Amino acid sequence: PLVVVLSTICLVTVGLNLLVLYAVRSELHTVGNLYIVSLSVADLIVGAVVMPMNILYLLMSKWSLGRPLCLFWLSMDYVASTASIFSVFILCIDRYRSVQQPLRRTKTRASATILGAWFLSFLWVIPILGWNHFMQREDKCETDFYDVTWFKVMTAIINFYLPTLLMLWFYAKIYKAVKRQLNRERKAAKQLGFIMAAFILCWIPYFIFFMVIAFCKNCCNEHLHMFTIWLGYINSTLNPLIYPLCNENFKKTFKR
Repeated sequence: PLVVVLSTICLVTVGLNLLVLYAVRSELHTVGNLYIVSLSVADLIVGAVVMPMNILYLLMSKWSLGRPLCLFWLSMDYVASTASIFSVFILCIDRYRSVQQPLRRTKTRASATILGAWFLSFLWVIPILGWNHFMQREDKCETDFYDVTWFKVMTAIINFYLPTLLMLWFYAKIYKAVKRQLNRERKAAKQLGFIMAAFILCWIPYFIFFMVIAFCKNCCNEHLHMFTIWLGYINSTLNPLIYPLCNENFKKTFKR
């Protein structure tokens, strides 16, 4: 019942993101829409590499995937999540730059910034790779730290709440700059705000959920845990679904 729904979700996500990539390569193709490629590839990663592993983990309780396989799937999960987060962050920082800095280039620095974001995302693999090797179960497919709670909550902090406040600060700065300067820019701000809202609304449930469950006595809510997992994955799917409806140009692009 659920497995077919999640498989349909995966196929829709991969297909729509592949069509987005095909549209990007076919034509756009400028300073505008410069980092939505990063969101598209992040969604490709999360869908393609996590969703099959997630449905395998979910169809029954505790199928073991293999120790290196579980490590690598967890690594892709976390690095793709943080890469998408900071990809939105650097997209917003570049929009702020494009709107304010030329008062006081973009193409050549965009590649450097995206590779830097990818590198800072992929340095997250090292904590997972080494926990007892240098920094002193098999049926389970967590292979992470549960006993230490403050490290987990600190990781949650640095991966969600600091980017959230950076998003809010940048949104306020953009709004104030637009107000003091004065329809196309209004539409761009509206689509960015809708992406931010979908992001926050449909990724906050699991984040706060395991923030509370990082330590509790009523932590036995695994069904709602997996519900929030597939909810967040749906949000990752629908970010490139909220995106196309706002822009008419790329709308006509994928109409082809």
